[PDB]
Amino acid sequence: EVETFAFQAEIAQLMSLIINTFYSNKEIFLRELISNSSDALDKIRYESLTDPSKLDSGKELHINLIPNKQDRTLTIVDTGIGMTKADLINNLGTIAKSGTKAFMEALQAGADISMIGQFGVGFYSAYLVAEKVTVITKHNDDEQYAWESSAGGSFTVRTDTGEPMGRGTKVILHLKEDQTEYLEERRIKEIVKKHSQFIGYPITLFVE
Amino acid sequence: EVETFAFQAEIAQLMSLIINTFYSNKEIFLRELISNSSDALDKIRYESLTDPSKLDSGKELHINLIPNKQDRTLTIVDTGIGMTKADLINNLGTIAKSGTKAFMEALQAGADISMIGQFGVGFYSAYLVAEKVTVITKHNDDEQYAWESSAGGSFTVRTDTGEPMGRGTKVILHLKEDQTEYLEERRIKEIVKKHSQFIGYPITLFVE
Ligand SMILES: CN(C)c1ncnc2nc[nH]c12
Ligand SMILES: CN(C)c1ncnc2nc[nH]c12
Repeated sequence: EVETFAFQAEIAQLMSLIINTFYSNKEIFLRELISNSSDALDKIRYESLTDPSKLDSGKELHINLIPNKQDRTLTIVDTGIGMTKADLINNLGTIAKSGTKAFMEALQAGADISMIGQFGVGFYSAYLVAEKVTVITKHNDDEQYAWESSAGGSFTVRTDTGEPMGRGTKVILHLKEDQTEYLEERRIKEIVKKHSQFIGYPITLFVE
Repeated sequence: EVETFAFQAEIAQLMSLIINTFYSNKEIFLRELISNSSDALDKIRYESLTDPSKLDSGKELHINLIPNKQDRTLTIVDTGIGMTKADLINNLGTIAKSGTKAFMEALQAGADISMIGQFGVGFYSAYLVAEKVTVITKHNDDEQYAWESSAGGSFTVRTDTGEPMGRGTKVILHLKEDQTEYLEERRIKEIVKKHSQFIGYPITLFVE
């Protein structure tokens, strides 16, 4: 069933910094997420070039944005490469120990938080707006897994079976109470237009 | 007693755009109001090199920011050139030397509300965050006056005797009920250091 792991101490730290530093520009989290999703989609397109079959698990390459106001969650969904259990656990297949260190080191010298994505660590900006993040992922070489954390220094990984999702990754944001603006359709289009306007993949925003 | 005026049509339209356009990046109002005070100050500093009895109503050339959570107001005070009765009506109530027209056409052709200062009408960015605005002002050549407007197409002007200020202008923003972040010390410092760090007069954030 559920394994719990500790974050490496540096990811714990950075996670803490994002949760606790006063920084009004919280919206940059979306860009960061949209920008992990594109990269993920680049990787599967890349691999399929030489191996057509990698798209048996789905030929469609795209990003959906799914707000749900009852659940108070904003789900960012791609049909990219996905993550094996190992990737999930490996920070997130991100180079996070070094990326974090450099990053905090750049934050000494006049970097502000929005540059997070420059360090391979954009993903953790989800915590600018989210109290808990669930990540569902399917990679072609592996089962479907749910990773999850409310920060606090730990994560869980369990296998996930309720709806097979084909191939790719769902990052579910359970929003903090004072951050429900990011479920508003005009708030979300405004963001995508302002930070993600030209991106190599179709972005669909679901309606309620 | 109290005189009531109509905004010149275009200004009425523009104030309507500021109030009604969906636009999340409201924090720039502070930048525009500060930069307005600084032009005021430049002016009195300039005028006073050829006539120094003009500083007779106050030598300090500074900007104050006074939040007040009871009244729900943020007030920007400068000890600048002030306005006469006439300057209030023309400068606040009519196109005057502003690029109102070019600003409104610009937003038609892709520009955005943050670029408002580029057109000399950035004072109306007050209406991003305020439901009502009162300007108390005092020029070396005139009485002290209160101008006021909750938009809806008109403004008032009366003499203001409760409270002589020497020389300059206070802009008091009665903040919308959901715009009270701009009363927070931490929020105010963030904004000034982001948009106003190079202003060339002391900017004092008063404490509550
Ligand atoms: C951040 N990260 C490690 C990711 N890896 C693979 N697919 C993803 N889709 C969103 N984020 C993804
Ligand atoms: C808006 N406007 C025309 C202004 N005129 C003179 N002094 C000012 N201080 C802040 N705004 C001012």
